[PDB]
Amino acid sequence: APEKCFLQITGMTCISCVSNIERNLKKKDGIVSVLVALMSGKAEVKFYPDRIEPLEIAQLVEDLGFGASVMEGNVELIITGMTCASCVHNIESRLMRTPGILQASVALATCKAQVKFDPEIVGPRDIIRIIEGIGFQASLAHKEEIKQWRNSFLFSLLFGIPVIILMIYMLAATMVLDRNIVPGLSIINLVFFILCTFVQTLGGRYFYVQAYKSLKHKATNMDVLIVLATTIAYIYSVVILTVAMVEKADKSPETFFDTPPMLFMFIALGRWLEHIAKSKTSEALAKLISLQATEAAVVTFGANQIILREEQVAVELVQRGDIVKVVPGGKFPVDGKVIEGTSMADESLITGEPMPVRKKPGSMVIAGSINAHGTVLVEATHVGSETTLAQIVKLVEEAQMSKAPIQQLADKISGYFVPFIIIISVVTLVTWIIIGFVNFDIIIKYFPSYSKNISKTEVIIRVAFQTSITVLSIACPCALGLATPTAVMVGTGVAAQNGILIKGGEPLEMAHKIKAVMFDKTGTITHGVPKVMRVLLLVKMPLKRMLAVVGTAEASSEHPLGMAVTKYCKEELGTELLGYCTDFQAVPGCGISCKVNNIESVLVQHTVLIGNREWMRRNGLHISTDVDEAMSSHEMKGQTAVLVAIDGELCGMIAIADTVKQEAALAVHTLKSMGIDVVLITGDNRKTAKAIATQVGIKKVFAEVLPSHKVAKVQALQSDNKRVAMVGDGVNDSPALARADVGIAIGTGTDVAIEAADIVLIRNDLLDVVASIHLSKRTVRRIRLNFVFALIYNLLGIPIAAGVFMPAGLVLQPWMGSAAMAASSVSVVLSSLQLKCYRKPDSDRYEARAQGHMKPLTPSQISVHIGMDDRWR
Ligand code: ALF
Ligand SMILES: [Mg+2]
Repeated sequence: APEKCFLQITGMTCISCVSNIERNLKKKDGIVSVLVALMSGKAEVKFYPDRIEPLEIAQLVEDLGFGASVMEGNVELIITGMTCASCVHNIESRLMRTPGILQASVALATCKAQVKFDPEIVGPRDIIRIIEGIGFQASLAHKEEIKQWRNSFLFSLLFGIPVIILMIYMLAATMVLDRNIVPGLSIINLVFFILCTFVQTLGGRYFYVQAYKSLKHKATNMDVLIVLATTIAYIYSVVILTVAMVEKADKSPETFFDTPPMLFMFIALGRWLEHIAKSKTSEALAKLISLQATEAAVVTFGANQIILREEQVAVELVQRGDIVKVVPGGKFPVDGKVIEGTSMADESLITGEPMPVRKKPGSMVIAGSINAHGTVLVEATHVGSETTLAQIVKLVEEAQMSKAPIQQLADKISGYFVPFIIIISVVTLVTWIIIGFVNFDIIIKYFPSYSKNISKTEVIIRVAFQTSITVLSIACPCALGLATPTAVMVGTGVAAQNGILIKGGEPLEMAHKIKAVMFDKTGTITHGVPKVMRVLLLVKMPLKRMLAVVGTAEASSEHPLGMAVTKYCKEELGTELLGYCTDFQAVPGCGISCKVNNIESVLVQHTVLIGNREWMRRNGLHISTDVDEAMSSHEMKGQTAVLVAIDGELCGMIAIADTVKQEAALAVHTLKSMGIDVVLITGDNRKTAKAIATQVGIKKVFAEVLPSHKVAKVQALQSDNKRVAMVGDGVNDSPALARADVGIAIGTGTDVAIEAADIVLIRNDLLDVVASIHLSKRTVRRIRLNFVFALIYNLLGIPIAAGVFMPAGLVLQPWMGSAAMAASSVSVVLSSLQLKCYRKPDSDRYEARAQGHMKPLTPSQISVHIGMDDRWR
């Protein structure tokens, strides 16, 4: 009992592996008990130290074929009625008195209690029972960004449309508007000042805080650009108005109060649209939590002659060492060993396939599995976080948190732009000061400011500052923000129209970078439902008659292969109605015997035996060499096969297997032609995976891959610097989908897989994945083009604003500033909208492009990898 040791085990891929390890270790003398988990690869062994040593245990585990290495409970409760300190003190004293409890404290302010103890000796149930006996009850314990950007945009609009309208009205012709309340100001100037001040105070607040955050990050983005430009323009306008007032100037100076409202308007709109597009809801965690069983039926004493009472207890409160009865159709509450129970379990959560798995005494079960075929009793071994489903939840959380935001190309452009605009503005200022100082005739000729009585130096300085600030205002791109959001929304709409649901804007901008794609085998590449592939005849009755007789015999069978056979027979036959007279008898996993005396019904449209080789061997029916070879070939192909005999005579054989999707081969070929790697990762048997890869022409095959191993492969491929797209439709694929750079979920897949994936194929056609790439390409290029439209119109303005074309007679006009934004925004919006004309490439185009290049692959060329370390053949 004492000196229990901890071990780390690697190379283990099956629950049967865990059962074998536990059985072998317990068989050896000295070892008292052994515990191990599947995905965690952690084990705990209790043994007598004086008989065996941890090194011997590690050597024994290694001999089993799994690498072994030697390496080195808190409960929170709320208790009602904790209104007195005496009760808390008494509870604490009673807790310390009981053995196995290390510490226990209770807070009177919030009635919360924390207890630290050894799980092997004490559990939450004991503490709860003690508290109840004492006399008290105890029980165990982005939109903001959108809202703020929307508020900024709305304020900027409300207080910027009026000023823009006033500017347009002035541009069209207005005498009263130029009238001066005081010698310096004018009505228009005062209204502009008030409106710009209101917009800056209200609309720009979030701009200012975001810019401050960006500077704290040692980076300059669009927010910093807008804040700098608008603040400079507003400060200069206020300063010139103030000096005009002080000097009682006859004419009010030109002001740039127009610019800040305009830029705030459009940039806030762009940011708001970007945040709307980026928003997504991930509920995979909620679905996984829903998978786990809510409660368990704890059984006191044992399953042996003494069975005193049963209780219903929350799975959270369940502790190791308690026998729990799971009824048919009920979820397995905790991982454990089956005792005195035999049934079937669905392990699609881990292994991923729908084939039921037998459970017998000495076997192991996984939490969250669906039981059937009868009741079972389970002795718990892992509970709570230690459960496999909890480990999958942890992996999904880690994958989701690992993902980092992708920097917007707008921010990257602004990072260069801000120094560029600063440099050009300073250059314009200094060169104009120099020109004014050296000659001063150019200033007289090209500006009326010389008419002012101020000194020449003041004239040149004011002209240089005005020109520099005009250049600064013109340089700012108003449509920069909208370029990416508009294209992202249009691409998402196009994808939705074409049958692809894209959550967020990241997949559209990332799919083009994909160079490696991993495909799940079941569902994703092949239809999940098993289907009959080939029927052979082993005195010479028609095949259809035998098929009808089997379907009548197999009508009541609940085996998935049974329903597959029955549906195949019904499809082959008229299947107007099944025979009324039929007697059925089934032995679990052995064979089925039926009596059918309604062959007349089949003819209008006397015994049946369905079994495997073992059934024939025990019944005494010999197996011919040719049929044996055929069955061996079918087993090599990985497809299941069963035999039908009538009146004790072998009659026929039926084979059932999954059917590869029609477009799987074409999709794989297209991906390979485009230069993208294709990998088949699955949890099924190696033979079936190899056969499916041969059919779909995938060179790299991974078999018996646990959910954690899929994430490990994703991480390795990403560490190779490649971008990975994971296509899955099961729970085991959800952590890989979350971790993968791109996650594609088949429309018919599980809810968790759909939630985790960023792209969902509503049409459940594999070729859409290729389209999901092509469309993404058509998007990204467009975005780049939009950015050109966002800058070119403003950029061409900069030479004019700086006076480059002034001697030619071209000078900046007030209408040019507004025209630049109008043209840029219109061009960006129209370019983004043009993506709606995108047409999905036809499947016929794919087939023609691969009409001759496509070729079947030999089975030998394909290499199958079993597990992460590939220890097994
Ligand atoms: F359907 Al799988 F791994 F084979 F998710
Ligand atoms: Mg699947």
